[PDB]
Amino acid sequence: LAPLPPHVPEHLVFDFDMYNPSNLSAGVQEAWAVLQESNVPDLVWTRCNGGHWIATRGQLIREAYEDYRHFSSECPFIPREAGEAYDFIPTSMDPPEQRQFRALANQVVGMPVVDKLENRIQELACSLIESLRPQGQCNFTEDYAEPFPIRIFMLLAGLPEEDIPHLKYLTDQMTRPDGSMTFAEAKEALYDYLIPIIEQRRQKPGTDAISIVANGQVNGRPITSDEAKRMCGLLLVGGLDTVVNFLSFSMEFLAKSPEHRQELIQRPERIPAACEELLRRFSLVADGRILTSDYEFHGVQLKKGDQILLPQMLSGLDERENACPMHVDFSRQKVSHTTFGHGSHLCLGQHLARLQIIVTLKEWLTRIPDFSIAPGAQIQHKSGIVSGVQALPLVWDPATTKAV
Ligand code: HEM
Ligand SMILES: CC1(C)[C@@H]2CC[C@@]1(C)C(=O)C2
Ligand SMILES: [K+]
Repeated sequence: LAPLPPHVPEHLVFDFDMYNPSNLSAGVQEAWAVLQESNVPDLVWTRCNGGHWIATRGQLIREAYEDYRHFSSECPFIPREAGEAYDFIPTSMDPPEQRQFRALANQVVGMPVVDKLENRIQELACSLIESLRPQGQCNFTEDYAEPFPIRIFMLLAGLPEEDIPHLKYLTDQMTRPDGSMTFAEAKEALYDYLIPIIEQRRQKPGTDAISIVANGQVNGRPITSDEAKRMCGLLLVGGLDTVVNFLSFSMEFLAKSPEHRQELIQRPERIPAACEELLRRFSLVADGRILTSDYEFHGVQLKKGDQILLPQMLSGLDERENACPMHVDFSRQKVSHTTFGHGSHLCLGQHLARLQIIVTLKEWLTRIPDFSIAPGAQIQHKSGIVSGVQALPLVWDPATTKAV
């Protein structure tokens, strides 16, 4: 625990550890939701991970993400060393500078590319699931959650699948470090991988996402090799460690709730709405901002240089935003959340993510309508910048399945 700074009043201290929260065994979202109990202020200080603020309510989280003048993305990760090393584009930039880079990232992960890839995405989901179907069991994280998103990303980026274990290792060190590598070491190893590839593809442009970024333009001028590398690194992290984790939360929930499976089997047209409500309930990202200047925010004195975690996960779990927030209701009238962020940094990969999620729900429930958590299994979550599921053993009776 880091010594309490003199400017932080003792009454605002709640020593929450974002990388190993105390209530983790209850589930990761539940573990974070302790910050939303009635006795906890809207804005707390934790002495964990070097000391930082945490906004605990949707109203404050949204407000801070909108106000880039006071809350800068220049240093968006905790601990400070990670945030300081963090230089991915566009995320480490504030408007006005940030904006031009979004358009280029959209050329590779935006709606047009999602439309291009939809066939291969559907094909891979169907292929993976049909292969598992007659087995009556799987290790979901290894057998589907990882390969389905990752193999599609590797295809899009024109990278060999043999590189997956290395890259997945590095990306996991930036979000849920095991202690072997600092964020800076993992980032530099990712850049080390990308540097020769970016040079190659600037010399001989191709069709893949790295080529497109590396040869792209931003507001009418050429992207630099450095800028390309900083954007490609971010795309790799997004491709390898977002949907991969979310799919497991969703499938764990469905495995534990026959009534929700029944709902989507009976009325498959509800799947997009289900996706949205699952994105709220099993929201999984938490990054933040740095104070650009001394600022009074909701009665609290923040100091220039203070880090503030603004957990995207927390907005939709806020009872003030959503009644009975821990309850999954596919018919929820107003699904309020910031799962894909808020303000000028709104997720660029969300259209890809939604497609991958919706394709998975549709194709899984078609073939394996009934399934459960393996007898006696206790599902363990993990927490970090992006939270996840350590393992998800599923079982089903093959006699309840259908080959398409
Ligand atoms: C369930 C899946 C996903 C979730 C929950 C998610 C969440 C987020 C969040 C919360 C942010 C804002 C971060 C901030 O403001 O500091 C963000 C930004 C971003 N995401 Fe996603 N993401 C997902 C999938 C993806 C995928 C698959 C990609 C593909 C590479 C991607 C690419 C990006 C990029 C490039 C940004 C930066 C936009 C900017 O800074 O202007 N995301 N994402
Ligand atoms: C917080 C994020 C999900 C967003 C895309 C990948 C991620 C880890 C980032 O560094 C920005
Ligand atoms: K930085």
